[PDB]
Amino acid sequence: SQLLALASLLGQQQAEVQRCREDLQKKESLVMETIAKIKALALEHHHHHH
Amino acid sequence: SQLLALASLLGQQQAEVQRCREDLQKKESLVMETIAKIKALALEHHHHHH
Amino acid sequence: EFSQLLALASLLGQQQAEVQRCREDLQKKESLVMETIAKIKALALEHHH
Amino acid sequence: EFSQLLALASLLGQQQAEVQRCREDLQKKESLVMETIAKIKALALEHHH
Repeated sequence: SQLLALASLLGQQQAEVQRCREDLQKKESLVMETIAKIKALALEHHHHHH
Repeated sequence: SQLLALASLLGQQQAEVQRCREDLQKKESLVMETIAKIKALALEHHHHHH
Repeated sequence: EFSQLLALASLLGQQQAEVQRCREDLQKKESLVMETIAKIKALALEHHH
Repeated sequence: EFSQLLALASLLGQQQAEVQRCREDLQKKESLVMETIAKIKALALEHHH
């Protein structure tokens, strides 16, 4: 039936969405670690002088 | 110093980003569960007849 | 009878619309972060070169 | 000397640009999912009403 083809395609397309989402969340975590590094560095330059 | 104010603002703004991201990921998981329910239902209607 | 599937498809549209709304909120909040980052970078460039 | 901070700020721009590129990819792949969902819903509406 056409339902079988669409359900198979939906499962494959949803699997591609999850693969893309997991790759995106990893790159988002990399951005967060970089931002936290900039914040800690700015706090170092502040408390070092003052 | 101005570095202290910007670092404090950055930490607060980054905290708001993480709160929004965690809320978004929960709503994304709800979409995934609904899609998986539609796929399983379409497979039921297929194998029930055929 | 596909009433349960149609009810889930109707709910999916509401859920997806909320996801896109939250994604717009995340973009605006991330832009504010990058605005503060640019202020920190401009301060760093002044006292370094 | 803010060389380490400036180097991290330069890396952040590359990382953020990749995040936005991946978000565009996710939107296109999600739209394909919703296209198949609409085909399933149209099939369901035909055999239900």
